Amino acid sequence: LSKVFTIGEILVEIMASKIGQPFDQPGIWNGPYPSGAPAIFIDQVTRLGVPCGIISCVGNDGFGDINIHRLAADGVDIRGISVLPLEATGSAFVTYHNSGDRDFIFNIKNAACGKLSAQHVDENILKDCTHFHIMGSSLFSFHMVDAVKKAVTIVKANGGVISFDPNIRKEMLDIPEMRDALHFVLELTDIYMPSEGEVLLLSPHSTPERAIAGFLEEGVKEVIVKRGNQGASYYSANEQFHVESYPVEEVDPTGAGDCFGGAWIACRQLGFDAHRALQYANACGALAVTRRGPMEGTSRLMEIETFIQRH
Amino acid sequence: SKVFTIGEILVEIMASKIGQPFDQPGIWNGPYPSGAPAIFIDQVTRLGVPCGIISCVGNDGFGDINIHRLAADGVDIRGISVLPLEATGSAFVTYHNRDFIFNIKNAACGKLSAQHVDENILKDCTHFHIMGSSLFSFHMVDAVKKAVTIVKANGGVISFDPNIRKEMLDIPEMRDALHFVLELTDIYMPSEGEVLLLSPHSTPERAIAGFLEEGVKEVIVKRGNQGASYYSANEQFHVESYPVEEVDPTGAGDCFGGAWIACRQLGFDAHRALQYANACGALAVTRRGPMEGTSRLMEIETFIQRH
Repeated sequence: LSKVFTIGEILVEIMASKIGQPFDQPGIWNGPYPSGAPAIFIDQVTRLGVPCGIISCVGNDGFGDINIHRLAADGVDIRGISVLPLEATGSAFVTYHNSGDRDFIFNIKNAACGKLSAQHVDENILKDCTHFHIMGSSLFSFHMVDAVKKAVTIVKANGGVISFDPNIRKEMLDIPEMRDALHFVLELTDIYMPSEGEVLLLSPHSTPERAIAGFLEEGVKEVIVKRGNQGASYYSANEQFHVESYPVEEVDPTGAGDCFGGAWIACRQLGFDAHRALQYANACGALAVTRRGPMEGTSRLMEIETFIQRH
Repeated sequence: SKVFTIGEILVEIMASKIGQPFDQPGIWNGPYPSGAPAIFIDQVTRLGVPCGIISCVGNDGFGDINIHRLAADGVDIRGISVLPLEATGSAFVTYHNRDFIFNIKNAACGKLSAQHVDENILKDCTHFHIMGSSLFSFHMVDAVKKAVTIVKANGGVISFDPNIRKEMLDIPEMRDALHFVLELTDIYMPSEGEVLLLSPHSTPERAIAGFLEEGVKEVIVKRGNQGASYYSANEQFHVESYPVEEVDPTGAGDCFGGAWIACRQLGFDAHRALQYANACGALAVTRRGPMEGTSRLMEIETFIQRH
């Protein structure tokens, strides 16, 4: 009955079929593919066998259906996904440069996703929610923050746990309203999971150490740092440790952080200790980047176990 | 003597296979320049008539493919505003035997307003064409109203193609906007199925007659595979349809209109203009792609001769 819930953008991704393919010339594209950091995160949670749900908004179109179908089939409680007739399901077109850099044409802010208001958050859907996960990338409007704030109040009310992944767009930091929202969340966060490049973003300090130790002082219980292709680290007032990255043929990093986080949250729900959870989250993130597609790199528990072993 | 239009500019993404669904991973072709006003204006420039368009796109590749196509074809694109915070509109389509996923209303093209209509850009506009499909929001209506009145007050001619989605007729504000345009229309170009839409009359003969009496000077009726007709107080005549393998009619009606307007600008009498329009429309349907079916004068005349 205990459930892990997340909230945020759900969209489909349409990928360029060839590297170097431009946006301003006819070509071949592949998709749609289920996507959206919160959706990818929750999909990893369900594939690990942990009952979960997601609060989102999609339009009444096939793009919205493919996401709902995928999540539902994978075991996710999809009741929290409202369908908006007068809106188009968010999307994202992506191309690849020879350098490895990606280019996107996003439609999220002015699509169904950016419609999610505090009213789409039903207290009845979060009754059995003991753990709520927030994606920084979701906070791009006041309506979004309200929904998130409402949900967090409801979950902490029933004694739930709050985790927060600051995977935002740096630009958002130059907006006072959104700047506060992020800090507001950080203050109510028990589990903080920034990537190496985001540790200082929400910190008054200038060094990762001070930043991490600062977070713990503020009230954060755990800080998990994803160091891209350099491993990751676990930080708690009582302990501290790190694991190394696995050497893999990177193909698509789009959802490596979401998968890493899904594995961490789910593994911890399954009783794993911080050390086991960390190596698994790391292995999960590593396995994810090896497959093309935002949500096509998720893994089952023993696939992660085996990945680790064979290495 | 310049022709202008206004409205949605977007890119179309096409399913690679017939029967291909929107909810399964597949292969798609695109983007392809699209949007009724853009298709219409492209056909105009390709026939050698100076023209321009007023629209809004995003600061992205989808916005660029449209601007570049029109510019390279000779269209005056100074009227196309680029909106940094908006995504250029798009449309995914799949066939059967038809179905779409549209992002227009809440996209860049849906932000077009009176503010984006520069009276100065229309200073030398002698003919302004309105696509009914463009009237989907108060702001779009305000843009159209400002543009039409400027041109009308400057002695220009107004053409109007009611290529609307029947839905809009159930919305009073949009219903009233369509009448606004009709009220100031000189050349009305409804397809056979749109003839009675803006008329209080129940029969087409009576409707057409009503439009001429209300102020319209010319009514051109697009009858798809049944040819087309021309109606004015001075005369009435019809042409038969050209039998052709129809592949995609998404822009056939736009090309027809573009041909009629451009040809009249070139000095064609009503009969010759109707013949080229009819032929231009026939040629457009034979190809897949919104704007991939526009033709140049040589093609239209070569097609005609062969028949």
